[PDB]
Amino acid sequence: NNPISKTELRELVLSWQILDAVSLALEDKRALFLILELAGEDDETTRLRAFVALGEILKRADSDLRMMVLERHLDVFINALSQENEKVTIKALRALGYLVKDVPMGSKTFLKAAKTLVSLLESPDDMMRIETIDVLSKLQPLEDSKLVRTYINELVVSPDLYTKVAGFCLFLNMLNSSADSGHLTLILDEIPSLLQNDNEFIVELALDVLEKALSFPLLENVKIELLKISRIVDGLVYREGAPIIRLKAKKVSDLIDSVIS
Repeated sequence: NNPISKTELRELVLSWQILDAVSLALEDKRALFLILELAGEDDETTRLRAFVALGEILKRADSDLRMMVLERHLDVFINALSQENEKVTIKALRALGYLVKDVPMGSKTFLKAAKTLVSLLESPDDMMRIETIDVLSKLQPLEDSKLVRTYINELVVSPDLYTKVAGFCLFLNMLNSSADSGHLTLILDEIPSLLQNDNEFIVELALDVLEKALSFPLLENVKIELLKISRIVDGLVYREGAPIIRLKAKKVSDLIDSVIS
C-alpha cells in the first residue's frame, strides 16, 4: 500500500478538510492513530483541529471502535483537559463525550477520568462547565463497587454546587451497573437542595435520579425522608417554567406513592 502519511493528515486537519481526514480515519485505523498523535502535539492549532477531527470521527464510530480507542488512548484526551488552554479543552471534551458514550469503564480509569473532569469545574468559564458536566453525564462505570460509590458519595456531599451536580450525574449512570439497589441513602439528604434549585438543568437531574433510584426495591426505612421529598416534588408539579419538570414531577410523585404506599 501507499497510505496517507502523517504530514499529509496534519495538513488535511489544519486545512479544515475535516471530512476527508474523518473518512480516512474511519476507513483505516492507522490514520486514526496518526490523528491521535496530532492531538498530542505541542502546537495549539494542531491540537484544536485534531480534536475537532476526533469528535467528527468518534461521533460516527461504532461502539467496538470506541472501546478500543478508549482502552489504548484515553490519556490523549485526559492530558489535553486543562483550564489553561480552554479552547483546546472544549474540543477535547466534545470528542471525549462521543468516545465514552455507553462504554462501561473499569473503576480505575473511571476514577481517573472523573477526577480530571471534576477538576475543570474550578474554572468560572460557562462553556467549560457545560461541556464538562456533559461528559460527566455520559461517563459510565462498569461496577457499582464500594470504590465507585465512595467516590460518588464524596462528590455529592461537597458544598460546591457543580461538584455535587457531577456527583448526581455519575450516580445516575452508576445505577445502570447496579443489580438490585437504588442506593437511596447515598443521595437522599442532598437531593432536596437540587430539587429546590433555581436552575432547571439541576432540578431535572434530581428528578431523573429519583425516577431511576425508585425503580429498585427499597430496603431502607427512609419514609420520613421521602415524605419531605414528596412535598417538594408535589410543589414541582406546579412549577412555572419548562413543562418537562412538571411532567417528571408527576411521574416521580406516582413513583414515590408506589414505593411509599
